[PDB]
Amino acid sequence: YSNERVEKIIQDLLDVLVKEEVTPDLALMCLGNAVTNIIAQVPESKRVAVVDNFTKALKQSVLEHHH
Amino acid sequence: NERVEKIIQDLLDVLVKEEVTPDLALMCLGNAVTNIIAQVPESKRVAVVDNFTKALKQSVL
Repeated sequence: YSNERVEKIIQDLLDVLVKEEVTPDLALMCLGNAVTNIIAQVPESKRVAVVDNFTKALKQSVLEHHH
Repeated sequence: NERVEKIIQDLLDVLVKEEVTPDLALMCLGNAVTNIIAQVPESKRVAVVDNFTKALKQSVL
């Protein structure tokens, strides 16, 4: 995927939240539900692995972005 | 609420609109989430990511 497409999609996702003036807690409740909705779109035999990779990468990125 | 439901749907509409792949979808959602967590106090980030991940792992099973 082109960095451009990926970047634009992320920004479109964040715009929805900014537009709604949500707090971080609410923003996360919504994104988490969104993610669960997507993972239910992949085969049941790949869901645990996919969620595990998603979370691992997520945590790693979160630890790395502490100033 | 389900002002949550409305928001959740607005988020998924973006992905549908871009005709995205599940993997591309997850890659974008993840980046979105990291961006949000960077908006909370550092002293709370690990706990937040852990609870967020635990939630997903429980809802997938």
